[PDB]
Amino acid sequence: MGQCRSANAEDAQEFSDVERAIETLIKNFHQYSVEGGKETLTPSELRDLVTQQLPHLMPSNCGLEEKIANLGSCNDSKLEFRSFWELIGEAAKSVKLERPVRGH
Amino acid sequence: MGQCRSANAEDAQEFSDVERAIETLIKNFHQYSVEGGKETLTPSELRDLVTQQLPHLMPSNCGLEEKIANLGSCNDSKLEFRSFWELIGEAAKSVKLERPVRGH
Repeated sequence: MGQCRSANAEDAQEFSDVERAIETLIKNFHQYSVEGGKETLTPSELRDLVTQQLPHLMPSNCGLEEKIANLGSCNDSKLEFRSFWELIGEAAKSVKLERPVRGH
Repeated sequence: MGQCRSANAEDAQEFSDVERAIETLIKNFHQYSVEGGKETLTPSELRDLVTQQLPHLMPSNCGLEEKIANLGSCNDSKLEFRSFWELIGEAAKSVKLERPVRGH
């Protein structure tokens, strides 16, 4: 892409374990939002990032179009960076610290 | 029952670099929920992890108490793992990648 790249905040590592972890997820929207124009994602690059990033959560064994069907109800604002984060709020129901008798 | 600490994916190396990072951030809830019974949270362990582990994300010179004031509207449910994840949504309203088009 282009003739230049940025370097500020592009590794984010002066921070604590949790305080770099949240940036490590947010980075992964910014790296993939290239045809959603950095303002948003778009469904066809949502489909492409999921098959690379989520092998333990959501492999190509189902149609990733089910994830598009959950967030695609916006029409004026479209898939802003919170629409990436709300699928991590779905991931954290299936991936969190492996506890004896996991909850309730 | 007991004071054991043991778990799994405690080193995490097979996952994608975002997929390890959801675990590595959410670990910090199951670490600090010490009065919270591993499934809920309380304002003192909230104050304590925000001063030690969000030293860039919410400084003492703003008052830590503002991040208790965010969760302070909900009481009938008690606190939840959800109530911590609801706060990280506001961490991402402060923290993004340092390129143009962060939002509006």
